[PDB]
Amino acid sequence: MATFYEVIVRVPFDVEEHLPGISDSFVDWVTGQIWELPPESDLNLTLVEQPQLTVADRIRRVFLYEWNKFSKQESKFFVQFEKGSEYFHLHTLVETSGISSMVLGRYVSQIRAQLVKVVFQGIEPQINDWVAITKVKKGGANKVVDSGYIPAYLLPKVQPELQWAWTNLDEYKLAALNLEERKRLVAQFLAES
Ligand SMILES: [Cl-]
Ligand SMILES: [Zn+2]
Ligand SMILES: [Zn+2]
Repeated sequence: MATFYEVIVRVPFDVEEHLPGISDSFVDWVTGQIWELPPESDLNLTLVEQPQLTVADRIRRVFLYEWNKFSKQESKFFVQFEKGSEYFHLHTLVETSGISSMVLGRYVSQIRAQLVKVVFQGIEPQINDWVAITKVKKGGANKVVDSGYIPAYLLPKVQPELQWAWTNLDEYKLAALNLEERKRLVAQFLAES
């Protein structure tokens, strides 16, 4: 099956705790963006934190576009935005094609720098390891997972942990924002294992 790298991005949004020194334009931006559920979604919008989602989507797009620069293709991805116990964060799965594991660190470092400039007005987020490549173990190699990781680990999340998801993988397009479809794929995954 298709192989992917996973980068978890903790989403900064608090001007005191995460982004000291940022201008008013940040709060104005995240406060003014209205989100609507697509017709095919069955999510409860009241459980979705829009200001954080606004930052998350921008991070996702900037990350992917920068990744495409390195992969030199429209890389396949599955990105899931979640409200964790400590941080809102993105599980960013991007296919390995065109990106060697030894150079991934430098690439992701460059992507982080781009995020700081574009999304955060040059302000460094005060969150520990806010852009982290998932490793096999501490100090180990960059973890590589296949498509199965999606239905096995990401699709099972429900609201409010699950906040939103995006993908250009046809197999998961419907599942991204549909709990019933996620339920179907999770069931299918268990049956096959
Ligand atoms: Cl967390
Ligand atoms: Zn591809
Ligand atoms: Zn998570």
